Amino acid sequence: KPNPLQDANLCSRVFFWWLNPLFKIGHKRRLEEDDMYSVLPEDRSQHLGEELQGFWDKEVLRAENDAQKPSLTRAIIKCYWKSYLVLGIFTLIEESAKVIQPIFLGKIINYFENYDPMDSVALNTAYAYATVLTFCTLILAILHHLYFYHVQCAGMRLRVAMCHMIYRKALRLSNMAMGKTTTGQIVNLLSNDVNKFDQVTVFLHFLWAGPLQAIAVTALLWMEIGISCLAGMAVLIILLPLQSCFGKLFSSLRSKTATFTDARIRTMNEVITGIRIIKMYAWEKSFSNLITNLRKKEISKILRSSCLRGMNLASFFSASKIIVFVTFTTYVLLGSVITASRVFVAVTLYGAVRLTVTLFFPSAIERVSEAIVSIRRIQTFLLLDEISQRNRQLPSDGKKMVHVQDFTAFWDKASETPTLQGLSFTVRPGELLAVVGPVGAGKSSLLSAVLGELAPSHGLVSVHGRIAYVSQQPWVFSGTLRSNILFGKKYEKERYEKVIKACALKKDLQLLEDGDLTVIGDRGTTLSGGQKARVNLARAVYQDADIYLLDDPLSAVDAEVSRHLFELCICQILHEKITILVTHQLQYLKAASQILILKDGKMVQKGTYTEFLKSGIDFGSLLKKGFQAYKNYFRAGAHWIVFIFLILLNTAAQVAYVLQDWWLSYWANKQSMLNTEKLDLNWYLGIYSGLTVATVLFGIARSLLVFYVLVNSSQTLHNKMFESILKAPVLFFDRNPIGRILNRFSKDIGHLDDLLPLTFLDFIQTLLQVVGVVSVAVAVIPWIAIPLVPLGIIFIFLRRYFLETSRDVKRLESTTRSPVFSHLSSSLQGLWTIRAYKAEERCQELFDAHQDLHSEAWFLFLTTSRWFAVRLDAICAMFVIIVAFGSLILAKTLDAGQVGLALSYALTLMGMFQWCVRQSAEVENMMISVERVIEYTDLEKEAPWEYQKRPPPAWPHEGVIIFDNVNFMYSPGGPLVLKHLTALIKSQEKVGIVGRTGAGKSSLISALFRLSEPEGKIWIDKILTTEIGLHDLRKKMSIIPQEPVLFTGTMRKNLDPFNEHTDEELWNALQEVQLKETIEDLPGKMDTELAESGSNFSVGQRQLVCLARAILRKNQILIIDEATANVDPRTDELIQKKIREKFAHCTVLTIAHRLNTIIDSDKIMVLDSGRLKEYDEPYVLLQNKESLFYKMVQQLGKAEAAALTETAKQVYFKRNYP
Ligand SMILES: CC(=O)Oc1ccccc1C(=O)O
Repeated sequence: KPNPLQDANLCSRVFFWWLNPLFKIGHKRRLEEDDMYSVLPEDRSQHLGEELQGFWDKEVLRAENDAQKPSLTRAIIKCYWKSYLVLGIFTLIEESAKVIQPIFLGKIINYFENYDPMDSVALNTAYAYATVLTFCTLILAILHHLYFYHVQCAGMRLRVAMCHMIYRKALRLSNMAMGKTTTGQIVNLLSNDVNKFDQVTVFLHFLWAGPLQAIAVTALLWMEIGISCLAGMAVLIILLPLQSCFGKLFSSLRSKTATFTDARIRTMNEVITGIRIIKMYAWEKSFSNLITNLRKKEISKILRSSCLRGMNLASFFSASKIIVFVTFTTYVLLGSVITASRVFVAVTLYGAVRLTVTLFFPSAIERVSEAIVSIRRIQTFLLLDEISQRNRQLPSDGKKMVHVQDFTAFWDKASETPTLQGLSFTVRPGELLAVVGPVGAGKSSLLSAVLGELAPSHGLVSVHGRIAYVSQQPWVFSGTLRSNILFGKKYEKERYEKVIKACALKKDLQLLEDGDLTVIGDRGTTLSGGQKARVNLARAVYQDADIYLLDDPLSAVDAEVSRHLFELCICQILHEKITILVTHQLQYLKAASQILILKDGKMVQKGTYTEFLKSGIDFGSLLKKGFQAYKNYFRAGAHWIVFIFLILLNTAAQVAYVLQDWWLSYWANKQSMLNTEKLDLNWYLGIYSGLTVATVLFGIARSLLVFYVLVNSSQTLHNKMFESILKAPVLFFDRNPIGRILNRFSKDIGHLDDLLPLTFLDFIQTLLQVVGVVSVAVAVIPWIAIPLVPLGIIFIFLRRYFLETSRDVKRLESTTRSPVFSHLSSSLQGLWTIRAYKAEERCQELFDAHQDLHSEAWFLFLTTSRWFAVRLDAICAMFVIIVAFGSLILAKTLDAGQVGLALSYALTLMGMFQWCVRQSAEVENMMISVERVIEYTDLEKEAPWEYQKRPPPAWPHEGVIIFDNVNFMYSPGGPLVLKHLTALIKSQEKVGIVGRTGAGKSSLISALFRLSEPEGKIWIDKILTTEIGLHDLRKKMSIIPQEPVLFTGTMRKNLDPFNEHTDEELWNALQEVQLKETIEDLPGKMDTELAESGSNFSVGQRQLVCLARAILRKNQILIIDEATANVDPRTDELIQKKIREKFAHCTVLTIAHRLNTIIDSDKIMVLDSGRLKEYDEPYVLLQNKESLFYKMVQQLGKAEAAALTETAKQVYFKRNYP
């Protein structure tokens, strides 16, 4: 894919003309991967990583020569000082523009001060300064973007080289170094830790330019305004520790918030995961209270953090006002007059140095601090202990064989028990060696030593021949599946086919929809254990090496294909190869001509299968061991009258912001139109400070009120969201995954709470300063409006033209990054499989590809943004040229102050308009969080919780149930699960239920609880389910789910989350379940805060807690849905005892797979495809032995079946005829 940057001239490189052909492709349609350009030859992953590795190897060699800790920063700085110093050269010619440009504004406004129509030479020099002003604005606005691309490109090159190294080392890490760390500690080295090199370079030249820019700003400020500058510079300095104090206090508040926020999100994951449970038990009032209090405590901290961010972002807005008010509060109280040229040179210089000192210098320090942290962490990673490179193959004498002698080594040196103990064996060509030994003998470290992956501690190994390693764990990575099959080797179609069809993969390749060349899903998500096992086996067959170390490869396959390959392929093709094979399976011990047996690193015996059998020693014994969004968003927070007040406060903040500068302008005008006469200093500076304090107060009020209204929008949208998802029918959770909904509560509501209010107030603030600039120009030179409406339209269309591609680039920048981390993650898993093959050469190349492709995406991300920024800055430069020249062609009308105000604002337009547009896009893609949230507030609610027509307070009293033609179905328009269901349940009746789960067992329960309103008619004690409030039905019903769910918090919550009862009944219930000792032996007997879902509890204990809950409820109807499905037999029968003793007076519905559960049945509901076909007493149903009940009973065995039938008859006669 040719890269127009490769062969584009300087003009079409500074203007990114070379990138237009891409926009004309994105405007029409969506950009896919194949449409991205290719990365320059000097940006490939290899070239960069190899240069940096050469420098870093040189530096570690030099340091070890000096015997001092080797520095990685030195390797970097040596590798990237040539490029990143010429970058600094343009940094100088750019910040010197930023600093000199004001000194040209000064000489424009100075011609305006002494304007004389006749002196056309002064006019021409004013045009000269305007032209050089445009020159500065253009080397700042047009040429800044090639420079900024190149700075971000230095950062990209550093990141890519560092990723290449990190990957190479990760490949060469030794188990001693690897097992210490975790694959995550590495993948985060690439994900979040090397991504610190994309940004360090961005401002890494403000380390010496922020200081140097500030010194030159201060020096010019001296030469203009005497000491007066020091006051503004003092406030500007304070913004450094002041912004740092904001940062520290807001980080404290953010972490204190995060505690509450993650408590809320954990409670949310629990309520969503077990939402079915909560609805059934009718507790969502409790969890509603719990999360209402959690969110009130979190919103207190969010509102405090937002108030502080409001006072911060109002201090960035008012910053220049306080900085130029302390500056001319000092400059006028010292006998010096105010002049528009000096004022607006000073305001422009303060804008420059304020951006520099509070946003570019603090950013530079922060990011180089994180970059040094990252460099040191990668340093430690790259100094970790490596494997000893394959003991250099002595040019073989044709001897394909391996001998290990008395090898003893450790997982870790500290262990007194070595992995192996003086083990010696030699394998020569053609020998079929089956390795046998109990688990834990050191299989991993065993073959690691055989591979040479385990450094010697005792013994010695001679290795001559190629090796293919299959680990017990199969391994398959992210990439072309043919990359796995060839494992990076050259393609042989015929032998490829033989390898593929040898494992009978025709079946598996039919299991693949995309055939045998499928691009494997991310990190192998498309394969199971057996599938990856077969992939590994095929890879092994492919290489045809001289050695075959297999660690129980057949554990994932059945005997059929394993025997096929073993006798036809392994014992015929691979037996000629030196096979060292582990095997748990007896079926292939038959085929081991040579067997070698070990026990816990001890040499049991070596010999043939025949000898091992003849010795009398058993194998088993040795082995066995859009615009509705914005409207509905601003409405959810405040009453539209408060939005009118918000608009008025925004406008007044901005009007006072612009009017302090207009007051300096009027001040210059009324000092010029004078003289001896002094200005009314008290009056003029009083109004000046009035406007300044009005601007600061309105900035703070605007920020605080915008944050308050939008955080209140988040709080009200969250309340509606949660009150709608508690009342959202179970269907809305079946159609959606637990993770999708909870994402809307963590990520989306974090945007609405934390970032979207801030991003949106920053957008409004920068937009209103943009409009202040535009309107000052349009109000001093009204004719400017005529150029605007082209620019506006152009801008608008440009912004339409751009955002089409730069949303398909920002999507390619992100959809191609994940492979970079995925290849690392996968290679880390099968690093032993890799290094068994000399393959650090090729897998390095696949990672080089992945990194190159993501660097193509990042190259387009870097360059489309610079294209758009070049054109936005050309818009702003046209603005500056028409306010700079358009003013001088109008100098008869305008006086000094007017031009000062207008142009000083135009110069600020530069960059501030770009931030306006960035923030507009940020809002417009963060308002998808708002749209994706308001999607939930408006959501179909299930029946009301409380109707006005209520049953008697203690209803039901008899526990009678009436089913009449009740049909149920997961969702309207879907398949039915209950079919013409009709049945009576008398008071205190015991009715078992048999059927398939979801074929009518659970659906009938859901209909009973009205999870989804069913067809037909359900009465209880002459009262219908559907016409009564959902709680008034569910609360008075008690149920035990298939899986009993515990909720984090106190045992009292799990027992009585309303605290409507006393501790006496709680302990009665806990004694009934005989967990009384289990809890009283805990520090918090009634306040025992359990682990996550009681993760320190057994399934039986959680089931017993649910039993205690049901006992406490004392409802007249009990429901059990396969509660006896995942319980131990002993506590199972104990629970049966408790249920049959306590709930005797209540009607009981039992849904069980164990038939002991139903011997007490008064009736049994047999469901065939959801139809209640047999409805009688159990033994009566057994009398018709053609009954399905009889079939299922016999399916457990005729002995137990006959015993159960006799017991059923006995209980039948015992009840009916005592
Ligand atoms: C006013 C302005 O936009 O200054 C900036 C320039 C570049 C990036 C960010 C900012 C900012 O406002 O924080």
